[PDB]
Amino acid sequence: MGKRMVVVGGVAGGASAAAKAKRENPELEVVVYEKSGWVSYGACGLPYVLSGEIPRLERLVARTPEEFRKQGVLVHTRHEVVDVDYELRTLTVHDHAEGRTFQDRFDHLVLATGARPSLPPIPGTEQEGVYTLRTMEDGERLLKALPQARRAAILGAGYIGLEAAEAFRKRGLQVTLLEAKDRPLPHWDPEVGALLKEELERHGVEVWTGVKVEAFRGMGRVEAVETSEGVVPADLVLLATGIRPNTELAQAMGVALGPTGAIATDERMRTNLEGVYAAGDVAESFHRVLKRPYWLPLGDVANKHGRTAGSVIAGREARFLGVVGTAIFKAFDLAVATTGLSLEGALKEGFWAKKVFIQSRDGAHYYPGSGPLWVELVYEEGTGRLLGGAVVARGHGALRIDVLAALLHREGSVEDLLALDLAYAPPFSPVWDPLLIAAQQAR
Amino acid sequence: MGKRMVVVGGVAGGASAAAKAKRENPELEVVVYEKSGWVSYGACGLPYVLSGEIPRLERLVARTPEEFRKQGVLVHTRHEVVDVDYELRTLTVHDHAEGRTFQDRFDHLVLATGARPSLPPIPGTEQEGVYTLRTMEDGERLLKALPQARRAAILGAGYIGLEAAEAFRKRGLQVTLLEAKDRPLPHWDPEVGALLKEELERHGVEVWTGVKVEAFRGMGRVEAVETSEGVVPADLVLLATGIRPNTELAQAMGVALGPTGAIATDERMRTNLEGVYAAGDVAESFHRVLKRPYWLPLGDVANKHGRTAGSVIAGREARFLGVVGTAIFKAFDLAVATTGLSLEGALKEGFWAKKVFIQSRDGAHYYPGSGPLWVELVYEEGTGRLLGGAVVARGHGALRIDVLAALLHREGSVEDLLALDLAYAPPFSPVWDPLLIAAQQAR
Ligand SMILES: Cc1cc2nc3c(=O)[nH]c(=O)nc-3n(C[C@H](O)[C@H](O)[C@H](O)COP(=O)(O)OP(=O)(O)OC[C@H]3O[C@@H](n4cnc5c(N)ncnc54)[C@H](O)[C@@H]3O)c2cc1C
Ligand SMILES: Cc1cc2nc3c(=O)[nH]c(=O)nc-3n(C[C@H](O)[C@H](O)[C@H](O)COP(=O)(O)OP(=O)(O)OC[C@H]3O[C@@H](n4cnc5c(N)ncnc54)[C@H](O)[C@@H]3O)c2cc1C
Ligand SMILES: *SCCNC(=O)CCNC(=O)[C@H](O)C(C)(C)COP(=O)(O)OP(=O)(O)OC[C@H]1O[C@@H](n2cnc3c(N)ncnc32)[C@H](O)[C@@H]1OP(=O)(O)O
Ligand SMILES: *SCCNC(=O)CCNC(=O)[C@H](O)C(C)(C)COP(=O)(O)OP(=O)(O)OC[C@H]1O[C@@H](n2cnc3c(N)ncnc32)[C@H](O)[C@@H]1OP(=O)(O)O
Repeated sequence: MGKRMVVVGGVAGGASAAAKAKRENPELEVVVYEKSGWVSYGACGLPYVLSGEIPRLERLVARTPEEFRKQGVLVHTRHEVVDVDYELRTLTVHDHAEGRTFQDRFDHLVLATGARPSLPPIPGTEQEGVYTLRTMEDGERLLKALPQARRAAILGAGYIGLEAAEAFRKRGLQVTLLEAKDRPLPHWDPEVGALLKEELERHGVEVWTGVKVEAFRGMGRVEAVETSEGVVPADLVLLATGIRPNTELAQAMGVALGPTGAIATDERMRTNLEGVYAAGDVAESFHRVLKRPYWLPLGDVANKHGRTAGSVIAGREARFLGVVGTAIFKAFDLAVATTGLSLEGALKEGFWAKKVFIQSRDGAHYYPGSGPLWVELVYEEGTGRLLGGAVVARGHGALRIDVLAALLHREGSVEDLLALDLAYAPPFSPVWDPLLIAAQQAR
Repeated sequence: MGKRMVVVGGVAGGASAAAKAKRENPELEVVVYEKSGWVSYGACGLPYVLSGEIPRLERLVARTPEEFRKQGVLVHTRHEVVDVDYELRTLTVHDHAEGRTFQDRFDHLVLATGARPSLPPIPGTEQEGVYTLRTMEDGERLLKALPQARRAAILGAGYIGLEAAEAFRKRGLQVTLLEAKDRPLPHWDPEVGALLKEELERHGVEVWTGVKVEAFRGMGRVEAVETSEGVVPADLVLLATGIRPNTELAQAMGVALGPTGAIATDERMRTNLEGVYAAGDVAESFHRVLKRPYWLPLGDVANKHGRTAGSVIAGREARFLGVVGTAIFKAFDLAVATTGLSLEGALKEGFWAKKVFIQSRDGAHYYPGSGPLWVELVYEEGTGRLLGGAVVARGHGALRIDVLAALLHREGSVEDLLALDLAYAPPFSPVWDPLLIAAQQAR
């Protein structure tokens, strides 16, 4: 056939769905409704623009609504879809431009509305120099504030947030990091968080841990931050405390949520309603180690969701087959890579789990420049089964993490990892790869 | 028990064996006889000493005979084992110190004699500024010649050789590369050799291809190199044309050679004689893609041999389970990694094989500094089974090659690679990893 595919949201999942569907089947009418007035941009890059490394914000968009148009795809920014007359029985789609509101129908509907910041309840959040880092507009806001220092407080020592810390220091601010749990990167085992505390500290960041924030001081302006542990003075504050999925519209039309709260999906990205798909951060994914659904709001997973929905609609054969949880981020001079489950998580799930954590190099002892390289393996006591892993390096790669993600994907034991014929040469690895050394193999 | 382990050769295979056995069972009498007067050093490092980047040649050794002694291991350099009275029936081991010759016995024998340069029959090789890069003493000889320029010819455009060209340019010389076959790195598909020709050229290296060397001109000094394509003036010439294993003493004792010419072995590194193992460059290894014995003289495989033999002897349970051929080297601003089979070799072996070759980046389009990244996949037509692949980057690393090595290890298809959840973030990968892009996925 040659019918009508409506994409709600156009950031990553949504743009992927649109771009792939129209390529795979040029008969479709493909329309994207984005509320934000930008479309198809790398949120991941926002801290590099903040920091000054990337000169202009527009650098971050992959495709313009104009290039889209050239390619058969009609994108509307600043259009919010306010209601769907689903099943029910499509029309559906009332939505809003500049001035007006109006109707549309669809044959295939891709929900790709993303995630919004998850705001803690703290009096004084509403003030003038409290910010959030999610969108292009967020970037504009911030980018205005920044030059004109002086003192920043960042709530949340998650990856973005560690990422913001570096950006603000690169922009000359003094920065203190506040975290309610005891370590930075609290969702991973503590050795890694340690490494990070030391690197933040080396670069002038103050890291307050185990800290209850009580309010943001000011008369609508923000100058403080009052905490259980004292008062942090700050004319800019960044809330970096989580995101939650944008599910509200999809519940209105009776799309089912999964246990995570994100929209449920099958290997075809299809929801519970016929003709409705979801993609990207509003959607659950099957975690392959946990053997259940999971929310993993990463941008590469959004692209793989989007592209699967896209292909499926264009009548190609395409399945999405799940995640293992691999992430990497850059914080100052560390590259921090995780995958699978941390020992704590492994334990919480009931495994009889053990961890090893080793410190190697990134190149021969004798090689000029060779840096430290840590690897963590989390495994199942008896079986040897791999459950998760971390590698940290200065390295632009390592990224060695990818090998673990590979193994986690099938069952994959410590034994299997030992048997792997990895690449040796003095500039890149010691003669035993740090993954091999960590395998069984020292403690 | 508490018997006597004798290791002939003490470079990498040999050293690993000795060190692992003594640790694993301290009751062993462990003695190493090395002919070369150095022991336990990184030949792979030699070009970085050549180039000046690593200041002194001793920086390459990992353990001194002294530190070994402290750890229960007796090493003798400048000791050649000249005969073995095998089975036969051990005394065996007549060998030679400084002055003397003498007898020893063994209960376990590890043959780790390595490999020697494989010289093409060329009149005038015997002269004064012709050199080879294999040993610590080779390193001395060249380090003497180097400062004092002026014109270098390298025969052979293998990894050492490309490695040498870089070293020599960093040391001021003009360098011309002479290769008999049509490409640099003739052993791999040609895309890769091409990228290297361009890099070599961009750094001042002249690269003569399809070139028959006829002889080394001079009166016992060398100043030329006469070739089917003209005359290359050269006061220093590096022969970098292959190695062959040192199987001579082992044949004398009736140890069996494999079809490769290297010593045959089992998963326990045991030879055909009871009590006799081999480790390192003298030893074959089972290739897991080709499902037969293979020669893969790399230093990481030597450590893996060595440590297996070692363990086995101290009566730990240990097995070596083959290789897949993964290698990586650095030539100027390229890191070049291959694994499995090139398409050529794939086809020689009779697979219905195809290849894909793609060029991506190492980091988001918008990220500062992101470089190119290429990836080659070699696969079976129908099944989708991976057969080999290459990745080249500037990257320290990528090294992504390890993922393929991983997959090659189990059967592993292009499909499987596709399903992998790798790590995305702007500094390190585009949002589709270049492995993923390559997979089915563009041509
Ligand atoms: C600072 C930062 C750094 C990051 N770094 C990384 C990294 O290093 N690696 C990585 O893999 N990921 C990273 N991410 C994650 C990235 O933002 C997402 O995971 C990815 O872009 C997936 O997006 P998506 O299309 O599902 O939706 P989102 O990017 O959440 O966007 C959906 C858009 O659709 C719109 N929409 C919502 N409701 C409606 C409606 N009712 N009608 C019409 N339109 C609507 C929204 O306004 C929104 O802008 C980072 C994110 C941030 C914020
Ligand atoms: C310039 C250069 C660069 C390299 N780069 C890399 C790289 O980037 N990555 C990688 O994986 N590999 C690399 N290698 C490979 C490395 O040399 C070997 O593959 C590795 O060290 C394995 O060694 P082995 O112990 O089996 O024996 P070898 O290293 O060949 O040494 C065994 C030693 O035992 C001695 N011996 C021999 N016969 C007798 C006898 N009859 N009695 C007593 N003693 C004896 C020899 O004199 C010799 O020095 C490189 C090599 C060179 C030369
Ligand atoms: S914060 C996380 C990041 N978020 C974002 O990426 C937001 C922006 N991205 C997007 O909006 C989508 O990713 C877009 C760009 C809309 C989707 O783009 P397309 O789906 O059109 O994808 P591409 O233009 O990247 O190309 C897709 C096809 O092109 C082949 N290909 C890509 N790159 C290469 C290289 N380097 N060499 C050879 N071929 C390449 C891909 O294989 C793909 O092929 P198919 O034809 O789809 O199989
Ligand atoms: S050109 C190719 C390279 N050639 C060479 O390597 C030549 C020189 N090398 C050698 O001679 C051998 O590799 C030597 C150094 C003699 C062998 O040394 P050992 O066998 O004693 O090995 P190590 O001292 O490296 O230690 C082995 C045990 O130590 C554990 N371990 C290593 N590194 C770490 C780090 N960074 N963090 C924690 N643990 C570490 C190894 O796992 C290994 O453990 P065991 O299981 O006890 O052997």
